[PDB]
Amino acid sequence: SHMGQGGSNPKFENIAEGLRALLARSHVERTTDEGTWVAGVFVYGGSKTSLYNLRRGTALAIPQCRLTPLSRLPFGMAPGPGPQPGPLRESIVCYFMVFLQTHIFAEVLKDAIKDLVMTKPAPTCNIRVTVCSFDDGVDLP
Amino acid sequence: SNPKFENIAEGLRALLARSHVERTTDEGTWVAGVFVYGGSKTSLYNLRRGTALAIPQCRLTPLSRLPFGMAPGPGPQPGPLRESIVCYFMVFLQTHIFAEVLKDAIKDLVMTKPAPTCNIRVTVCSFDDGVDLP
Ligand SMILES: O=C(O)c1cncc(C#Cc2ccccc2)c1
Repeated sequence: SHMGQGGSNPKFENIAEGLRALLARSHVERTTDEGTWVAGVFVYGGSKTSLYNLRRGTALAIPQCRLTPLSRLPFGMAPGPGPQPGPLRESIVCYFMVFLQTHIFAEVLKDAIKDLVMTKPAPTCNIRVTVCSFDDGVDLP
Repeated sequence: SNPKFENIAEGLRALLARSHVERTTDEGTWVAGVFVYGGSKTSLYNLRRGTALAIPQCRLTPLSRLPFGMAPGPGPQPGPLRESIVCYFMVFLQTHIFAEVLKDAIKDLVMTKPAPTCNIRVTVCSFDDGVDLP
């Protein structure tokens, strides 16, 4: 497999390769004739840098998906202090979302991310992922 | 101090007052939500501020940007990271039944306003395993 100068590849390139290997095990539909964005994977935690690398690598591995930027999560129970109402207060935990056209491919991608990050050192192995569904889809522009 | 955000919150509260469904659970997990997008960046921001005031039981992301969808024609598709000018935010909720109520309330609220507010779109979403908000 390809190796960059000095015998190393960037982390996001190695994520893309690892995702490609895992996804190759599952020959599931990634697209529909309707082309609606009805499924997704919600990815969070770890660290901003680890999510940055995972986001870039997911994009490289999967042309059939669409990704949000990195952003931040609000708190759960008992938000931290701030001048704004509690629902708005931002934690330091980051997230991004992947939009997908099929529910099964969201499940396969969720499992692939979980399997991949378990092989990486902290904080990357602390990344969390859940499938999500959009009842009416998201009409991406 | 912020009459604009408080007016939006009052309009939302009036719509939400017609329902009495549970907004919280003993489990306290964030298993549903509403995904709100379009309009304009500023109108979405204003709606987000009003929602925070009307619904203490929810949690909100900041605004962010949507990627593109499919391009018509045979030409190139956008790369997965390409960002559009269309923004979104997410509302996290502890019950799906209240997510459905909030989605209906937002739809009813924004359709009373001029563009671009009335162009805001909303869908219920669900998280299979929940989101462990910190
Ligand atoms: O002006 C904005 O940017 C904006 C954004 N989102 C929602 C609203 C509203 C309302 C509203 C509707 C009925 C009664 C009271 C308030 C306004």
